[PDB]
Amino acid sequence: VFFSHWTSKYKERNPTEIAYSEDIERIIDSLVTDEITKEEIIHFLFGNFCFHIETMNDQHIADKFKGYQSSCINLKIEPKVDLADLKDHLIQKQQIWESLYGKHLEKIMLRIREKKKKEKEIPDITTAFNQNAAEYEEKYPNCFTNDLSETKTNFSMTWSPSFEKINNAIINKFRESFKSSSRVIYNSPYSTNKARDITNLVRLCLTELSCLTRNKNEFCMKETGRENKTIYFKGLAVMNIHMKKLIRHDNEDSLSWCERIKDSLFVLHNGDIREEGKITSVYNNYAKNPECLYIQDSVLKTELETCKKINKLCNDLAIYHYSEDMMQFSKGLMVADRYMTKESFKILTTANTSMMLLAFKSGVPYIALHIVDEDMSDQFNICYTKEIYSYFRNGSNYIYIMRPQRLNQVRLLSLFKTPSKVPVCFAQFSKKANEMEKWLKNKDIEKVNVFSMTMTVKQILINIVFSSVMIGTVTKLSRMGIFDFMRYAGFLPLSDYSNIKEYIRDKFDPDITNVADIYFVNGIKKLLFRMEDLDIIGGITDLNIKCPITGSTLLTLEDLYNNVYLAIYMMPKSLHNHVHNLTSLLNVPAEWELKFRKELGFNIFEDIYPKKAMFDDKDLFSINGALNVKALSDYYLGNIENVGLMRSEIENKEDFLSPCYKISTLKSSKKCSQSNIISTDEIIECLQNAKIQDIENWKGNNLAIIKGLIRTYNEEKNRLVEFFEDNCVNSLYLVEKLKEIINSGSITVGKSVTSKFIRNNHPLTVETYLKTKLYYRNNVTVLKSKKVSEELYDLVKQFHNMMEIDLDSVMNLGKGTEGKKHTFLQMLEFVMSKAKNVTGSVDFLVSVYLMSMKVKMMLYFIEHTFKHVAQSDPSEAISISGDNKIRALSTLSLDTITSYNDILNKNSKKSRLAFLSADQSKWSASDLTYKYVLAIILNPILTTGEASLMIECILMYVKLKKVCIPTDIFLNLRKAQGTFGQNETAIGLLTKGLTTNTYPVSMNWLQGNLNYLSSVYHSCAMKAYHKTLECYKDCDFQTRWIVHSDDNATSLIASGEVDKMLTDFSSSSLPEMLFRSIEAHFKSFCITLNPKKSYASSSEVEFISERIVNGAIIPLYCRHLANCCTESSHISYFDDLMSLSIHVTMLLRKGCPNEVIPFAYGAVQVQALSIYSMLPGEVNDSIRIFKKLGVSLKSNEIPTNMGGWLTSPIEPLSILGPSSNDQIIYYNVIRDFLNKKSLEEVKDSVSSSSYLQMRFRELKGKYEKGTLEEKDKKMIFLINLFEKATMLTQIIKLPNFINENALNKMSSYKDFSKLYPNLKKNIASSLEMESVHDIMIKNPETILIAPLNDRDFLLSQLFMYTSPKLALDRVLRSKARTKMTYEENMEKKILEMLKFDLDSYCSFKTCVNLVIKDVNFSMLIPILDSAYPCESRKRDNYNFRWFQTEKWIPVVEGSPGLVVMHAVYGSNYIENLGLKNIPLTDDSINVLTSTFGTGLIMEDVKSLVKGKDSFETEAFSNSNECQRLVKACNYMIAAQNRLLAINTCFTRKSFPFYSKFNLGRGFISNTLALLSTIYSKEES
Ligand SMILES: NC(=O)c1ncn([C@@H]2O[C@H](CO)[C@@H](O)[C@H]2O)n1
Ligand SMILES: NC(=O)c1ncn([C@@H]2O[C@H](CO)[C@@H](O)[C@H]2O)n1
Repeated sequence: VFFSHWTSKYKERNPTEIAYSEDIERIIDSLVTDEITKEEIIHFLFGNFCFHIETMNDQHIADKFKGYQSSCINLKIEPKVDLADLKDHLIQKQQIWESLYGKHLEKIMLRIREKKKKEKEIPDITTAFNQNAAEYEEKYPNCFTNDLSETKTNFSMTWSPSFEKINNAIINKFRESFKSSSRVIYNSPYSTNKARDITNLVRLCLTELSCLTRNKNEFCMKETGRENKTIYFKGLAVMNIHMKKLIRHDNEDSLSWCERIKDSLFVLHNGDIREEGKITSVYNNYAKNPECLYIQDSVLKTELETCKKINKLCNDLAIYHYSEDMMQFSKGLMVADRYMTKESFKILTTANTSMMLLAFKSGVPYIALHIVDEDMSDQFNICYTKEIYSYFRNGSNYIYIMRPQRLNQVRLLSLFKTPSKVPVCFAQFSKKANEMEKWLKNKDIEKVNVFSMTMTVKQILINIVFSSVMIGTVTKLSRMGIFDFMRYAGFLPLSDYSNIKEYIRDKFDPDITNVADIYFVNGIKKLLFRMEDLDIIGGITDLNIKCPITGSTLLTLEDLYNNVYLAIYMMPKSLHNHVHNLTSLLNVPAEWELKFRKELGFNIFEDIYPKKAMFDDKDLFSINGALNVKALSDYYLGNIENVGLMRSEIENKEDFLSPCYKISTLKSSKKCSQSNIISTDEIIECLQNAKIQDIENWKGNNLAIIKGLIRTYNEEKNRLVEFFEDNCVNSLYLVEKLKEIINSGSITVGKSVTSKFIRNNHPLTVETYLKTKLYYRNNVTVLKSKKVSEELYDLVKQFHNMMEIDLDSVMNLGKGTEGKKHTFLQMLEFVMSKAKNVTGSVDFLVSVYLMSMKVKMMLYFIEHTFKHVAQSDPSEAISISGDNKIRALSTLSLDTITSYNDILNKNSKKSRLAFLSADQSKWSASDLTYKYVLAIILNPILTTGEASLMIECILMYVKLKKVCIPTDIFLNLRKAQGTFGQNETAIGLLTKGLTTNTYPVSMNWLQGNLNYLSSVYHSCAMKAYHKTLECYKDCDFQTRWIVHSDDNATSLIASGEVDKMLTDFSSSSLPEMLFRSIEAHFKSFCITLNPKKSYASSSEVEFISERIVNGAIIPLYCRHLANCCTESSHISYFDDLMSLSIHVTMLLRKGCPNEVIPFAYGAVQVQALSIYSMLPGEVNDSIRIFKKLGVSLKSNEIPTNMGGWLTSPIEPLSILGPSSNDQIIYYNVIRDFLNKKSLEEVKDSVSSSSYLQMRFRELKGKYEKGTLEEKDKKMIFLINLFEKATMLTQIIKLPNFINENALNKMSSYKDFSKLYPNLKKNIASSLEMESVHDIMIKNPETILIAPLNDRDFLLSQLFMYTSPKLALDRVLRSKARTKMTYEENMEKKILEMLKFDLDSYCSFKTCVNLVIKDVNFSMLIPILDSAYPCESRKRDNYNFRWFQTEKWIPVVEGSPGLVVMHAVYGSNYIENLGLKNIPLTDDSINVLTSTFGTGLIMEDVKSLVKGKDSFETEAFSNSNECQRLVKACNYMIAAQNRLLAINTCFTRKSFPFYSKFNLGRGFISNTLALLSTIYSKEES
């Protein structure tokens, strides 16, 4: 049945003694035990398919039986002759193999009892902390100094004073203040050459060196006095352009000092007088009157007043101005990172009235200068007691100079993210603080101020301000370590943790190097003290305290997790260096591979070797062997049901037996990282044909090769000598030629310039430098990065024997559908036959992970043949239908487990329940890979030959894998070992003294390569754990498991003799024994549990995120909240706004509070405007340009691609998405122009014909009479916008770097430059161009259709070429000429769109149709129009109970089928706006090639000269609007031919080829019920 097709030609091959390697023999020979012998394991493993015999075709059965008989012939075991002997032997095997699980149960019990009596029993957490300090003092002697005057800087490297006086005037004020007599007073850190030197340096730089100026602020010194030069050089010597000092965790003077620091911070912050700015404008637009963001404003008022009060407190406490100053000064420092030298400096001054900094040439060293009045000076001294060198008195003011500080680039970027980080932290902390919220509810907006707060509310505001300041501008690594510790140390309120005290004793790093992190340390210590002191309302009985913000009297448990994980997730990632980060990413496989090699006893030099017969139930790297086979056999028998139907479904859906370019994974523009090296023959021929008479005439690659060999000879002569010896016979001739070239003297040599040699030179120089430097009788390769769409083209050319491209060779074969094609598996076996030949094993090379095309195809085969095996398991959740399925399957697991326990607890003896939420420690490095070949062999889906191919792929992948080091990292490591170390770590042990580029890694299969097979093996291990647990005699067990890669969510319900079973398992609780038994079983199955980020509980489940307790979920919206303010795509403004509006929509879907949404809007808009299109008050705005030109559009009607602001209403944003604002403004303008009231009215008017023509004619008459109106001008502007333009596009697209200078790197362009000569590389051009279009117009399928077969792919790639760290770059690109400017480009563009123009009926009516015809819009808008505000079981509660009722629950009773009021939503992809742009582009390129053909055959094309029929029909199509006429024709024509490529050409030329060949037209969409996955906890 189902026509089982042989999808290979390896039918004669067998898994044993036919493949290249013999490792299967020793794999079988390593599985012999004392009771299972050689013939039994051979019989079971090579004939276990007999259980899958009632759903197999006869050809499949005969092929597998022949494979069994053959494999037993090579494996010297006499096989059985008929199937009956096979079945009898298999029932004997199933009995004796069944007698193993009691032995495994006794083994895991003995392992638990062995692991019990070894670890520790520590009394409490205070003793654990004291012990951890004791071992840290034992490792490093005499730390934890008691003198606080030698710690590090406290207030980061930025110190902002509020200012009272109202850009060169500030610098002149400082210059006139600095001219008084010297009365300086030096300061002690916690109660002096450096202060004197920095005072003299600042005094000189202010008085005498300021007025050779550049860019109005940057100036240097050359013609100065010798005394001034001495002062400047002493200042630069102070600049400098284990010795750690720590403090103990239980200090008290540090607490008192930190309290004084907090009060002085608050009284310093409450002094500002400014009231206008850039950040203030956008945040006040979004939060001062946020009622424009709602539709039903009157039903909630206290939330809006609370948001207004929070914004008023932000305005009062100078939060916006502090964030603005931080952003502008970080931008100025990033600009100051420039080619300016060490003798120049810059004066940074923002709109702050009297704050200055001096920036000099690891980071940027700088000094800050401040003016402080006599009112608040001692509080300034208390604040900055660590960071004040000098101060003096002038008039009624004090002048303060701070210490030099250094900033890195990513640190300046994190300072640049301050206006997005800080105000949302303040808003959510003030929202979550209970007594602050009740005080804000008590007071009215006219009366809130600091002076009328009580002591407690004042203190909690001080703590909130301090926490927000120290969280939003985090720079140093101590806070990173503290927040990582608090991330990993929140597991104490639960039953069993195994990291409550051992984690603190072992892995906690007490790296407290300064003050005011002790506040966070004592906060988390007090929380853990309360937790150890001993739906669910939390804090009403425990009376818990928040860690950062203290925040007493917590209402629910939902706030603690949200605030703590907000502090966790709002931290920057790469505060470590880029080179060090790549070293860390490349170095961990070296450690975890050499550990494996040294433990198993392999040495460095020898081969990988498959089996040392030590893979029998050991601890480090082993499996049980004879148990995994039985577990996989039972898993396959219980999972796979219909082999033939499943195989046919694989071949149909996953597209086996299809051409390779039809695979979407192997077609899209990714990178394959092939190896390409400049040829040694090319190098020696360049050296041979280099002419000494042409020393000045050398240009290009010859000059690059000459400079490379000159540098190689200058650095290392002997290696070049032996390279010439082994690569040329005339080595003396080459040496004397090189000597004559270096004695000519017309070339330039260089010294060791580190990374600059690769930075400012041609790549060929450094490639020939590396190749001539590292010749060690091998071929060192550096991987390039080619596209996969250009390797597939070369592979097809190689497969079809077209090594060199000919124009007639492609055209000979491939006429229509019946031409020559190929399939993916014949391609794959041709690839394997090519790769099995000796080629130096360059095919298997991984560079940081970029795997080759060959390996990509092989893991595509493995992963997509195991994907459908993974799809049939209901307890397995990697094959999900989106992110909804994970949460849905998790909550079905939890509620069915709770239901089964509630059933079981009635009338039973005893019953216990325990959950486990585990993450595995190292899923890739510590794992074994030879356990996977076993899972390949008993696969019943495959036949003989495909399983052998799979085994060949896995064995070659394991045995031949290597990892190559990048060039700059390799050179830096080499020079570091050469000049400092003369030795290296394990990365320099795998590589022979760093004399090799590649180091081998085999048993660590790389992350993400094998995702489905590993999860399948994890689920098999879980089922084997259940089968082991079932063998206990006195108790009844039930286990349920959820499996994702590197994850596990288990639960177990036990009944029976509970006290006896816990005494046997040697633990006091069911979570404790569950943790120990899962650890023992996973250790038996070569899976290493992580003992710190894993816990066993009785009520809480955490799969990947959003932990759920007792059937009720904690929402966890802080991930989206930190994502919106931290992470952005950084490609353009429109795309970043759309991509973060997706995150705003998701945050609205996850149930956030009301007060955070306007601040989130402000955060995304501040980020987008601050990077790309400058926030208002300066150049490159859009509202300023629209106001200057007098454009008819308003401030809130500008589209986002034109620079407009996101002003979508919240419910359409949540339901539709980021395109809803463009759709809404378009629909509003249509309704305003057509003088209609409703969507139904305008649809009924448009649907009747002879209407829009009449409107266009009367609008033309109005334009002729000059009686245009405001709505008419808006209509003309948007009509032109759609004509010259998700619905819309970027319009102004700034071109990237011109890669036409690198198009010679691409093989399709190289083939296009050969069969067509250099006339068309960049009268012969006319006739060649004419030949190109008549061979293009004879084949419309090539340029209209994605490739049906061959002669539709490679010549399409030829013919498509016819006719025409990163944050600093695009913060400077806008302020540059790329030529003209962006602002004048927008000026010229809008001046072009402002005119009426003619022949715009096509764009007008297509805009009208595309806006009106959308089904989701046409159903959503009347529901939003006619929704009653409250009551009738809709609005009852107020605690975030309108972000859940009026959003989406009426939306789902709307689009329909449901009844919920409160649920967390995971939405479908119902809205699609791309059902017309694809045929628009297809018919656009159709008219493009038609117009170019007719313009080539003659000029002035208005009507043709009656050529052929296709030319006549394309003339008729281009006479009118071609797209509009073909849409109007297909409105009633309904041909829909069968696409045989012969009858379509028979029927009619133009219209069938360019209407139906897109497989459809604009048809009606489909609407779903939004897929409410799971409830929230209901409130009423
Ligand atoms: N004139 C130069 O070549 C120059 N100027 C500055 N540096 C760098 O300054 C550091 C030494 O002070 C090294 O990193 C150099 O590369 N080099
Ligand atoms: N980026 C991450 O979130 C990450 N990185 C590593 N790990 C896990 O944490 C362990 C080390 O603590 C590793 O073995 C991984 O399982 N998690």
